[PDB]
Amino acid sequence: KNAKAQLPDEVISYINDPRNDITISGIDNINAQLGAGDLQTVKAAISAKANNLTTTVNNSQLEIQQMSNTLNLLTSARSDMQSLQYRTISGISLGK
Amino acid sequence: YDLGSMSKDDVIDLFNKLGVFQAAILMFAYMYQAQSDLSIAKFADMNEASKESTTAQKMANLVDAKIADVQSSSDKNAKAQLPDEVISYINDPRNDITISGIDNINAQLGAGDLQTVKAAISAKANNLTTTVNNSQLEIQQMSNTLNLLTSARSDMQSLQYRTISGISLGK
Amino acid sequence: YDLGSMSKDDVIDLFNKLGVFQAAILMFAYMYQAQSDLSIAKFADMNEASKESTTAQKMANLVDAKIADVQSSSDKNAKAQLPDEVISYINDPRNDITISGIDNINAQLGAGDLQTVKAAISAKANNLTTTVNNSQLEIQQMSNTLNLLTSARSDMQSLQYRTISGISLGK
Amino acid sequence: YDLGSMSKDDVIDLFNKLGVFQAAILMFAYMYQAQSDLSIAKFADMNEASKESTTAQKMANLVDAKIADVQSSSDKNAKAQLPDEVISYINDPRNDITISGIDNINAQLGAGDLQTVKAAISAKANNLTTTVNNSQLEIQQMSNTLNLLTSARSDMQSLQYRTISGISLGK
Amino acid sequence: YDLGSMSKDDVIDLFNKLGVFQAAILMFAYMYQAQSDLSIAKFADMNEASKESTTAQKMANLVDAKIADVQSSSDKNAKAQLPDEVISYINDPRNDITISGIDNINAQLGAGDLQTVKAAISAKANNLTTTVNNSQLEIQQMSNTLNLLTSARSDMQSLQYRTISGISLGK
Amino acid sequence: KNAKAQLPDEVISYINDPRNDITISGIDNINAQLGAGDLQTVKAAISA
Repeated sequence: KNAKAQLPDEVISYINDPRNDITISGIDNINAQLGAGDLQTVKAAISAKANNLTTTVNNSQLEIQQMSNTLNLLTSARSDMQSLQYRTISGISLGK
Repeated sequence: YDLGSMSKDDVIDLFNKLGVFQAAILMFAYMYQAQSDLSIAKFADMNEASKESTTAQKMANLVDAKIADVQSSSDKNAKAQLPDEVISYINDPRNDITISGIDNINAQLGAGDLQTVKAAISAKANNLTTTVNNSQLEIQQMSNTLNLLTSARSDMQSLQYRTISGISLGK
Repeated sequence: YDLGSMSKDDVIDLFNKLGVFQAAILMFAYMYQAQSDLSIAKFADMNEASKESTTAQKMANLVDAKIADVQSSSDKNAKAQLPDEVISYINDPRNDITISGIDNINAQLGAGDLQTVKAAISAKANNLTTTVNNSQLEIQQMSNTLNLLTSARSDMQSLQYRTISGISLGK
Repeated sequence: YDLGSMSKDDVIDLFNKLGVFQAAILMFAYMYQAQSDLSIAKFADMNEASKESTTAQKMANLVDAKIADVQSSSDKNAKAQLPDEVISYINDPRNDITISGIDNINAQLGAGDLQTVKAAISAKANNLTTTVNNSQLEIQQMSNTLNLLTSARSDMQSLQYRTISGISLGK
Repeated sequence: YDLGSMSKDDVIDLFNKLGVFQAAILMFAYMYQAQSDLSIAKFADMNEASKESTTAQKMANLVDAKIADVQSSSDKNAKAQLPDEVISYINDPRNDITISGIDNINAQLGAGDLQTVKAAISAKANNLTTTVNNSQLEIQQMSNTLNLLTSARSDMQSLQYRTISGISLGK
Repeated sequence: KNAKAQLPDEVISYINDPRNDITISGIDNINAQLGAGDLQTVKAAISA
């Protein structure tokens, strides 16, 4: 009914960090027994941490528009002084 | 994310980092989790009242095999012993019969001993109109709101899309 | 930049330095900040009404472990003590039961003592249809306008681009 | 380029070499890769719940060939053996039947043995309204944002063109 | 904002500042507040008629403990004193019994003294079919309109959104 | 839960100048505790 599989705590005990938390007792290599209550809730908590993507498009989409529009203006203003510089000097003929 | 351990002002420091819309979905998904945990815990108690019956009427069929052997014999009473390996589950949190010492007495009265152990043990198995009577009002109040807690979360997930999708970079 | 401390005529001295378009975005971003602070503070109160439930039904499971030990014994009442280390959280801003002195009495009545402490403490956990009833009108009025305050700010940020981009130096 | 191994300040040394626009596309293409890896891993679990059905109802057709041979005979029960080479896949992580030792007993009851092995094994195959119920909210939230992550990347790729195309060498 | 103190022409100076739509929601929210204050005040009077019963039948159980002690003794009448610390709440706005001076007389007649103090005090506790009879017509008229006052306010809050959302700045 | 990091006030107390302002109490080397409410709003003001 339960096969006593130990967790790969060499990686999956990275929970002891700035991380999430599970409301289950002492975890360290207990030969995790409940495939429906122990192993099925460590994944169902650790994967809901991985849904942090619609929150970063929501937060930073207004300011990216305001800071990418002006970069198109700061290139195209510099590329116009570099042209007016050419036609200013190129009309000056030495001697002639 | 659990919110059963956090303080109030800590949660506001979690919502401001999240933005306004992801605050709302985390508010409704935590509201949906607690009602869904409440209703499933309610369905567990009703299922015990059914599980207590499918073992109850199971034993009553086993006594009926012994009434098939008492009556079919030539004598007035055939001395059939009870299957006490299962049917002496009465010595438990259970019912009770007002008949003397039961344990493997080669049960003699097909009309007074075997006919009343079944007629008591099967009336224990009628515990079903009492659980529909008790839990039908509260199931209505806790299933109607689940239709509201899904359909409120599915509307913030749409307003989230049309809020951002009107923002065109450059253009 | 905060505008909750400034006077009115000082803000006009801040807008004229900024130009017309950057005035508008600072007007809408401050309008967006105050509505977003208002709604998240509203979601905090609804989340307390859910957080008050996930501790409420947690304790009711703990009393059900003791009803599993009262009834399963051989005697009529098994003298199970309450887990008062948690379940005497009733001495707080909480509910109340009309039963005498509770503290570790080896709770005897599985049908009258343990069956009514849970049946009171779990009806405290039904505080969820009352918060959807109260806060569903105002959430609509404060989420519709956030879709307008984003989409007004994202239009000034575009008109700002096409205003300046038609200006060619030299040429 | 992987960004799951790099440190933060190393990535800024990768962005400054790249320029501003190629920084943005590498930011969105890595954001698109992780959401697409998340959703396909979600669709894998739903497909296992369908793959568990197309083998389940496959075996139930095989028991129906044996009910075609039990009933069609002249005797009251025709002694058809089960195709245990496949249908004894029950000895696995599977379901269970409350009937005695099954292995090639020349299954006799077309109404009580063969009619309940199918009626149990086919009710295992109804696991489809439970997966649409569970995963329809989260599929909406993870498919709406993919339409945003494509259409944000396709706008930086256009602003990149019109930024450089206005630069004429010489002229 | 209160409108129970303002004059009529002052309120029109409050509506014109507000605009047309915010005028309408403040008109319906004040209409919703007064009906909700009316109905809750109506439910308070019905709850007093129930609260007057749960103390009434509580005392009748206390007299039944004394009838358990009068009859169980060997004498013809056991001289049980009333619990006058609670059951002499009759000296109040209450009922009345046509029996002489009551105060701690070691109540002798289990059939004529203790059997009529309960049979009077419990017929006071039957005041429940009279409150459903009186307040069932008016509860229908005041609950139907609350469904209309919510659903009128939730329609102005939507027309408000689609009025402004079609206005695109610049473009 | 909070590691008590002091601010580099040798530079970051340049706020006491013609500058911006934060609506948070007395700042000077308090071993800044809230990574989400103290350190997360001094940057979110100074970068805007």
